[PDB]
Amino acid sequence: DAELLVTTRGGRLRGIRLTTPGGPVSAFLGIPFAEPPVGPRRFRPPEPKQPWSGVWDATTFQNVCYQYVDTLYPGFEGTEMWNPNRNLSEDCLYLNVWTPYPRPKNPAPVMVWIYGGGFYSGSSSLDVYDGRFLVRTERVVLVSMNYRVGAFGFLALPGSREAPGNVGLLDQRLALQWVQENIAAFGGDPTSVTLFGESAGAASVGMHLLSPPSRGLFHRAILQSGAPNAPWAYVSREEARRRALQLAKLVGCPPNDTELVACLRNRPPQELVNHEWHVLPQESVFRFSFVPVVDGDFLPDTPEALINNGDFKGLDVLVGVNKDEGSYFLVYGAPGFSKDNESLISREEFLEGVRVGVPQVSDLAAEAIVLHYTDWLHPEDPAKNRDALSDVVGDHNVICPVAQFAQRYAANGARVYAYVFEHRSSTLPWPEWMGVPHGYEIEFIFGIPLDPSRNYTKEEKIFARRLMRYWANFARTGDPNEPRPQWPPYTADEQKYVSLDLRPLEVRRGLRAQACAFWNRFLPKLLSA
Amino acid sequence: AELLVTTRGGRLRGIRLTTPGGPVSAFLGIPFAEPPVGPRRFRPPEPKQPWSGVWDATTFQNVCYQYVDTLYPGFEGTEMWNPNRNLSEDCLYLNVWTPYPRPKNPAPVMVWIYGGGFYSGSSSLDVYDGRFLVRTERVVLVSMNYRVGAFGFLALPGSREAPGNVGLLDQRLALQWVQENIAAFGGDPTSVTLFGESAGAASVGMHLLSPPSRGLFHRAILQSGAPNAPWAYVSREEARRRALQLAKLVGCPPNDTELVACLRNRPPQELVNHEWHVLPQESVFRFSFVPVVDGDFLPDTPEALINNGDFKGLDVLVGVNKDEGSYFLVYGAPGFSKDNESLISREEFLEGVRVGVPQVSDLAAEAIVLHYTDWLHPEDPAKNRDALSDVVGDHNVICPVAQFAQRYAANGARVYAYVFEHRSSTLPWPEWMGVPHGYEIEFIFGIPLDPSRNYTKEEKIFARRLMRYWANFARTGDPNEPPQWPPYTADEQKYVSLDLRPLEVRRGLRAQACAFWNRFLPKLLSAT
Repeated sequence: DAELLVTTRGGRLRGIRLTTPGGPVSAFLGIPFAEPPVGPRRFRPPEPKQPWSGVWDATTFQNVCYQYVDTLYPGFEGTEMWNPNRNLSEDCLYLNVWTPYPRPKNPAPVMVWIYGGGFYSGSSSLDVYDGRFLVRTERVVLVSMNYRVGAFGFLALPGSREAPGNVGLLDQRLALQWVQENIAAFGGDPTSVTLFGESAGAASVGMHLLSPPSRGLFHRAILQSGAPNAPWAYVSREEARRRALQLAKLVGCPPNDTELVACLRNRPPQELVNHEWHVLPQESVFRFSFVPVVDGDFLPDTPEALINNGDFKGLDVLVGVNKDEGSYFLVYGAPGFSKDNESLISREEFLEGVRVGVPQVSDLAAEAIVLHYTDWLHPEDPAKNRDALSDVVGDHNVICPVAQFAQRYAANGARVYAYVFEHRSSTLPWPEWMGVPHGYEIEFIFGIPLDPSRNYTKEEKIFARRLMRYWANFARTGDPNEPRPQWPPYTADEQKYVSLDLRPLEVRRGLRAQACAFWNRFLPKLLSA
Repeated sequence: AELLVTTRGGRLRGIRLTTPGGPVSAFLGIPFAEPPVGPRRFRPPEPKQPWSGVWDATTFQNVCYQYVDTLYPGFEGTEMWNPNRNLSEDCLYLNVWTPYPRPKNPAPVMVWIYGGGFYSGSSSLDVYDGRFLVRTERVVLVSMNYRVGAFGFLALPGSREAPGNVGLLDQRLALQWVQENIAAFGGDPTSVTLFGESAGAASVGMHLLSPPSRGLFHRAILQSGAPNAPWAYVSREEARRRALQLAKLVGCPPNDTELVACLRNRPPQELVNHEWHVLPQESVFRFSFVPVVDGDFLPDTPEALINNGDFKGLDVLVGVNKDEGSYFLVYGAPGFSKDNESLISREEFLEGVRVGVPQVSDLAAEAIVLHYTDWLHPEDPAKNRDALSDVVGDHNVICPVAQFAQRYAANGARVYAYVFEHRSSTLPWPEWMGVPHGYEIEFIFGIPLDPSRNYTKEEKIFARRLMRYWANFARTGDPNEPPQWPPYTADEQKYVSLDLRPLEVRRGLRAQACAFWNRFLPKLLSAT
């Protein structure tokens, strides 16, 4: 029990010793940081956890936020590894701290992880977010939190104090405040807190960078396969009101804001979850019903606006994407697409999938996309058509928003390091044609290959330690390099970025510059006319 | 004799010309039409009535009244295209070159239609000298003057006083004269290969698309032009707008009968002096009086016609030069000039797009800028310079020829395609301009064989291959004889480069670029 009993503001905690081949770590799981956002507190901001008295057992993970369970491929590891692995509940606002045993002599750098899941899903408890290996290897203190999702975390009737929007992000913020007030007791350094996250976790990290009351709560950021300025990452006041009303309709509520929210509040959570997807405007991929909302408080303006107008001198940021960001999403409703075969689509299906992958744009905009993503010597090649829709969805949802994010952060004074991740896990359950899909760098960052119970290769263990080292070097100093092949900063002029895989770092220039010119310069002029 | 030949119009006398390969008999200045003068200005041409006696044909005749280029006075690069004989409306003469002695058997015939944007040109230019091609390949060559400018293409559609397209009818009539007479010069009326460059190529295409030109030739060769090019033709409404503007510029009052009457009484120089100023904007690669879509010579727009398959499926050989656009840019694009590297600024690139692609929406300019920027390096002057040269040359020459070649191949025609990449040793234009529009002609015409000129040993060898390619196409429809030049097909799109090195096969003529101009851009324009 040495170093397993720790006192925090809320009270005494009991942790548990976790083991790794490189030695032990002290974990404190299921630490409450808010009063449960239950009953009358549904859709409300979170309130700090009142002091429990005595000793709170922190040896197990806690309930996961009520959320949709993916059923596309029941039993498949490639999807189920993202599904909840604990009982579902609204009583879900708990966080986790892993620290080395013994705790370092000197206050150690803190990494704070924010999971993705399109703001509709996720949990800090997934096998793939296990913090033991980063902590043991790099002697970092690591935190993660559950945050509400779906309607529970992002349904908004903007203007109301009863459903103001963005409460899932406020969940994250309150966790960050808990860290400032408490990680020292775990050996963590509150003056060196690096947020990192993936997809929606990465968009969440973007928003903390831009939300004024979050900015004194961390120092450096990392955004993996996501940006706050992506077309799926946020929604206007009006569109969030329309979707809220539509869920209220779908769960049986009659057709002011007070009585509407009261009705939402008396329905059971399963019922909210049952209807979530049908509030969207068209069948589509890469869109999610309840996402942050531009409320004029947490986000004083659109992310595009706030990034353009922001000063970022002496902020260090690290961002990137995987080689094949679009592929995963295509099996969720693009015709001709499956995990179970090479998904060699026809041309008609390609033409169709453009309207799913990029929903709610003019037929003229579709015409423009089709033009850009067609090899005009070989427009009928099924393979080329499959890969091109992948690029369309990849570029539009992940790569181009990250490229703009990066150009703008450098321009407005940030040191930026940027990567593309190009190693396909030896153990990957998805077929060859999906390439290095979205989400599949995370297990290398978290050092899962070091798990003896799993079956990665010698080289994959070496590669994970490189990545953990880059990420932890960034966290310590804002620079992922040490004396002894350099990762150079991304500037707006040269646009350097690096490929990460088994081979050494290779420096390249320009994250799909031609294609992102299309999404970022031209297409907004077309729609706007 | 050898030089006294009888034709339907009467007897001619020609002149023996000498080459290093031996002699040729050339008959220059043969009238094929009544002078299109006075009440005949703007009118269809009428066949030349039999003259009596012997018409001396040893001498090139007058050139159609036309604008004289004054951009760079005395520069061989511009002056070689300028008129080299006295100007006149009495300019409807054609020229025949045949071997000395004549061929034992009926020879293939090649008929040349000069370019010049339909505003300029003449058969008498040094560079269209037929003597080397005739000698070297035992081919009979014809070229005609045809009316340019307002004289050949001003139209008040509907009227019989100025119906449109008379420059083209001049060409048709010449082709008819070839049917009726090249036998007398040793040529074979059943093997007439039509070829031309720029506007001349567009012209050739218009004849392939025009029912009334139907049994007048058997194969065709379009160099650096296509009838479906956006400079090549104009609508009735636009032609009418422009003929009215010309009338106003020459002082006529603002009933087609009276307007043309007034246009007829002004002198030709007065028409030429106001010619550029009828164009809707300041631009490059636009010409004022061009073919009009009349429902007669052109039943419809050339686009509609090829897209519909309305054409003679003749064998064709078509191609372009490596830097089609560069020449035109010095004619009004800011920052351009033959006297430096023309390292334009980016603001100069953006204005340049409006000049090079005139009269399109703001949004369409945006789409062009998008496609023709390297976005890694949008500030490099060299790249911006070369990129505007691609914009201009793709829109006006290359993509129209590609669409022309796709549509011809899809409807069963044998199509050969080339990109010509040899920059002449003697080229007066700066490097930067690369291998510009027009600078393949000297090679096709075998000019390097002229001992008084300064071409390389390799250049003469090159020239012989090209005349060989062209002339094998003339005889057979196929330029090869026992490395292949393969047919261009709509699936594979194979074409060859032509320079010093042997043929290298390649695929798709700027396919990505031309998809922008041929598929995307029209859908955008018609949503505004």
